Amino acid sequence: MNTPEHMTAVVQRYVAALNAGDLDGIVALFADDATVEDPVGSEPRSGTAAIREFYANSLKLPLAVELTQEVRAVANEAAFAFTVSFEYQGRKTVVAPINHFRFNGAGKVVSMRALFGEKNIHAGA
Amino acid sequence: MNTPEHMTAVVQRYVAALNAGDLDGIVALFADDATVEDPVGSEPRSGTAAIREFYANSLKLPLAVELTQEVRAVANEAAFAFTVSFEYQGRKTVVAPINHFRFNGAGKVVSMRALFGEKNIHAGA
Ligand SMILES: C[C@]12CCC(=O)C=C1CC[C@@H]1[C@@H]2CC[C@]2(C)C(=O)CC[C@@H]12
Ligand SMILES: C[C@]12CCC(=O)C=C1CC[C@@H]1[C@@H]2CC[C@]2(C)C(=O)CC[C@@H]12
Repeated sequence: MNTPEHMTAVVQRYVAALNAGDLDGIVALFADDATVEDPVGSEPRSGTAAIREFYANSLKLPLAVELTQEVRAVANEAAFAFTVSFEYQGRKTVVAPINHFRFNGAGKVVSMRALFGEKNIHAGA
Repeated sequence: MNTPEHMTAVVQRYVAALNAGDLDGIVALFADDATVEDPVGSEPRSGTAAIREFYANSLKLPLAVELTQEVRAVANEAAFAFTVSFEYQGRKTVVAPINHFRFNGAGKVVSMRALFGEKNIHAGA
């Protein structure tokens, strides 16, 4: 059932739902036993309630999220480059990760990983 | 020993060595028991001689390779977006993958994976 069209649309749904603070929209993309590792290197969060809590915490500030290149999607995986921008105490920050999703054959995301380091966090003083 | 500076420089060495057709330059970046999976979804090539044969075959046409965004590097992994351009029988093709490297603590690449689908291969008739 899964295709590169479908996985690319899921990435686009995900970006829009982070913009909308549509915490439900995001969680419905995931399989019930999916993991989230964000950032790469940190402890994976596992299962629906943990994935929702991760995103709810991610969304306490309004996020402006945009894809900055075409999605790459093949087999049952997709990767994408994008930015997440926010303002706090009058400092604007732009974070530029590359994320990877793996899908199951039902078209749900079974794992996300978000790869970004300190040189990918762009902010003035 | 490994750092995000080092992994970012390794990505830059890799891109330059594909441009130069410096097949040796590329192979020296890899650990002796490293794997290459390009594209994602295909059979991994394993060990020095298999990795060299993969790249030697990749390099029969001159490649023009360029990073198109900053490298993302954290922990012991890096991912990067870039293009590989070539001409054959007067058709120019631009392929736009996202690649991922994992490193060992010696700073060598233990696995590459290259993620690109048919919608990431840009070519006229
Ligand atoms: C979770 C997240 C959005 C969803 C995504 O898919 C990948 C990222 C990584 C960047 C995170 C961001 C959440 C907001 C974060 C935590 C910040 O305030 C600084 C880093 C940025
Ligand atoms: C192996 C490679 C360069 C090294 C890299 O790191 C990732 C890629 C994927 C795109 C490959 C390219 C090799 C040349 C290829 C096979 C073509 O002629 C069309 C697709 C393109």
